[PDB]
Amino acid sequence: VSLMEKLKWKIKCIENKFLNYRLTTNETVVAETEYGKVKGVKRLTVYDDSYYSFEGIPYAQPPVGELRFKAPQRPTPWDGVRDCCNHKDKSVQVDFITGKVCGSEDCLYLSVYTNNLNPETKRPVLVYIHGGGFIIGENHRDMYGPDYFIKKDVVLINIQYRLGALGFLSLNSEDLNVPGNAGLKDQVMALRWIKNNCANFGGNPDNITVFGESAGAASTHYMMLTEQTRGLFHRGILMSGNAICPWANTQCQHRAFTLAKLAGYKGEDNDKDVLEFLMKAKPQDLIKLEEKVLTLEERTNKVMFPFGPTVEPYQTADCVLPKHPREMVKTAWGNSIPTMMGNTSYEGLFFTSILKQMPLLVKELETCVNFVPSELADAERTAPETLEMGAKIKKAHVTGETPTADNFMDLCSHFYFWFPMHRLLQLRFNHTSGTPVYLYRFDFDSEDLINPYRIMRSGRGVKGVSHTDELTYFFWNQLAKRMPKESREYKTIERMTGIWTQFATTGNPYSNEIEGMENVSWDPIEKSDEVYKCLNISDELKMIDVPEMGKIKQWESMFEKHRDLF
Repeated sequence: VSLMEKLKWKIKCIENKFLNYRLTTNETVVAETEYGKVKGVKRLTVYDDSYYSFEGIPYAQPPVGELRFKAPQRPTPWDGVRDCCNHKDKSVQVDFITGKVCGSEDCLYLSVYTNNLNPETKRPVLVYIHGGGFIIGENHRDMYGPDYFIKKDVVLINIQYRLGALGFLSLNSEDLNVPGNAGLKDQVMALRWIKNNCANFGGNPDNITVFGESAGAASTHYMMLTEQTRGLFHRGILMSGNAICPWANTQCQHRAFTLAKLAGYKGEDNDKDVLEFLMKAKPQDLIKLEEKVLTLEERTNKVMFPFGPTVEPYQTADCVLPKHPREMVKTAWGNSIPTMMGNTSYEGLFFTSILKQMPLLVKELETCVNFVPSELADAERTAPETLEMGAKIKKAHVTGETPTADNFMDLCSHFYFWFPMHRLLQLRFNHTSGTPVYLYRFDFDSEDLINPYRIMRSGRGVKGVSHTDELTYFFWNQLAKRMPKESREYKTIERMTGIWTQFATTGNPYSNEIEGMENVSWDPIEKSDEVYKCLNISDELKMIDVPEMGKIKQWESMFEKHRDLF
């Protein structure tokens, strides 16, 4: 990231500190939790609203020393008042602006926000799980400020969970008790805390919605799949992702050795010795070196991250993913709660930054074999079957003689987001009670209000609605500002937080108290539907046939002779 954006960020970081101070009040309050009393503080927003804030609430033991790489443990209770008027540190990770490692192993916290601690009726509970490829992210308010949501009468909760190898190392040797998915197991224990405590904050424990974007969408889906959380929550929103996206899980059991070797380990490839090295290594050294773990073969086959959600190789008490995600959908308790899913209108427009450093990637579309789903393609991607599937992809996205960057970003929309959504819907239909699933398409483009991901994807002065562009209308961030109430941006904040809270409350996302939904008839998808219908959210709210459908079906045709893999 450029020197200019670095300094620009530095200055906004400085602005955010002083703004955060100014927006604080002397009104502190104490709430009960099953672990002891917590002290929160009332804060202001730039729209002259206010909300009670409890930050740094521990839902697990600090996962340090011998707890590193391990499943989380319930925290120790205290008798006194825990100071929750300040935020705790984020999971150890690379900062995308600076490039330096930041964070701490002591990161297992959640935050609780609400405009009214003593409501007259128990409120819908919304739980946000942040994205960031399972390698970055946080519940700090400079990125995920509850300021828009607290206009509504809900309880909003933002969690943290372990990222990268500290979150997702996985070892085969059953004796060592590092099966994997610790970071997902963090998510589970936070859910259980939320179930058992949200009542103390005005929250209704029988009406909980979990939602997340990107890796947070995949996480939300995982929380809907695992037996570990059955009956814990009641609605789910999958924003730009799910657990059968190709980036959303990986078999990373061999990659521990590589990371150790990168970090200075001398010795042999056996799990025990590898673990002992990794256990004593400095957490920043491990995280700094994660970028380098993936082989050129893996990157070629579109493996995106070295460490992430995985099929655990043996079953333990806290096991989260005992089979591949596609297999888990077939038995998922979450299949039978109200679900909402959706994507932006140009998801793949995110990849512009990466394309600029690697122009050669556009030549991949000449045959498109690298984008054939791994499970269908051969090792070298040279088999005649593979060229044939690759051709079906090429016909779907390449528009002229020679492939363009827009062709590429369009393909990525489907490779990473639309096609997995299609596979999940169809798979889910075969194993469900018949609870509704609703589809939305976020199609609102503005440069007047933005979020920090636009810095990452080099999205300055780029038209179209990229992956993460919708976060701007859900959460306050340190790049935001007060928008006039009549502005198209402010209206969309109302609409988005409105629909989300409407869906959280009733399991039905439609309301005629939302401006612009007067002629909206928002139907759920049926298994009989050849064509998906979605609410398309632009300046106007319009129900349409999913525009990506035709390409969606072209991708499906790759499985013509392999329907059982679909």
